[PDB]
Parts: sequence; C-alpha cells; structure tokens
Amino acid sequence: GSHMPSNHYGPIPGIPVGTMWRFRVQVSESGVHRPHVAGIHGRSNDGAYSLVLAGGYEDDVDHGNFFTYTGSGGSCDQKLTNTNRALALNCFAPINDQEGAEAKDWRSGKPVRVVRNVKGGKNSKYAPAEGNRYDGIYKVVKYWPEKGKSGFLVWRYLLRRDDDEPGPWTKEGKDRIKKLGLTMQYPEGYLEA
Repeated sequence: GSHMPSNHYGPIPGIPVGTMWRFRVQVSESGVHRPHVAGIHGRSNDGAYSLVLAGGYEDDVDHGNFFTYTGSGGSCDQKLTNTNRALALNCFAPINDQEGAEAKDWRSGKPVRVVRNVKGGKNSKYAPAEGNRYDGIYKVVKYWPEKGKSGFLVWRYLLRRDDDEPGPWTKEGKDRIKKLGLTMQYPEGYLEA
C-alpha cells in the first residue's frame, strides 16, 4: 500500500537508531511508536510492534542492552490479555499465562522497536536527557507473573537487544549519529523553530 504501517514488525525504513524527537506526537507521526497513549503497540492475537520506556514501576531495571518491563491492567491481578498478551506472544515460546515462559532461542522471537523517553531517567542511565530516542530492536527473553508493589499479581518481561545497528550510547552508535547528522527534532514553531 501507500501507507507505511507501524503494525509491521521491525525497524521503520528511513528511521535509524539514534533518531530523536522532542515530543510523543512526533514519535507517533514517524510510525516508530504509533499509540498516542499506550506504552506498547500490539494486538492480543498477533504480537507487539513497539514500546516506550518512560519510568514507572520501581522494580523495573534498565541496563541499556537489556531491561525489565511491567505489564498493565488489574485493584486486581494482571491478566495475559491486550498488550500483556501481545508482548508475551513475541517471546519465542508457546504462550503460558500460568507461569509465563522463557525462550532458549530468544533471538528467533518477534522484534520490538524500543523508544526511550526522558521520564525513565531516575532508574536509567540510558534515557535521553531530553525528548525521545529510537534505540533499536529488542526481543522478549522471558516473562513471568509476580506479586506487585500493590500486592496484586503483575506480568513482568525481560527484553534483550538484537539489532545490527549499534546502541546509540556506544562509541559506534555515536559515530553513526554524527555521520547521519541526527539531532533533536523539534516541531515547526515550538522554540520557535
């Protein structure tokens, strides 16, 4: 078709790792992470295409090439429905909503485009100091339920990077950002700009 679909797995053609946008509306317009609100874009019967890392859930850790991530929903126990289900399906293992699942061959799972937002900075040295940054493709290694801070069950996910483009914080990634002349994209008139 004529439309560039975000519901396609993998990188968006023309959007290299290291691309930066001041606002979420711009990330959405690029197609890299379509949802205006949702932290994950995915379909419960298919898989997850993208996610934004923006802090929240204190138990989550972000080590750049790997990170943990907590589901949504549930006040009550979280279920493997909606985007929780979508993300679980990416994992290279049959779906299990009782104990979760782990992929031995996790690189064979479905790709997730990951954008890091400034708001994840308290618990992440990899969050951009401003706006939003596309950091590449990651894969779901394992997921599992556990008791949350609330006392109710939450779904947790461990993702690992699996991308031919180097991480944008790496010397090699910084070199690409310079070569490609990537800079913070501000909307027309904002600064004004």
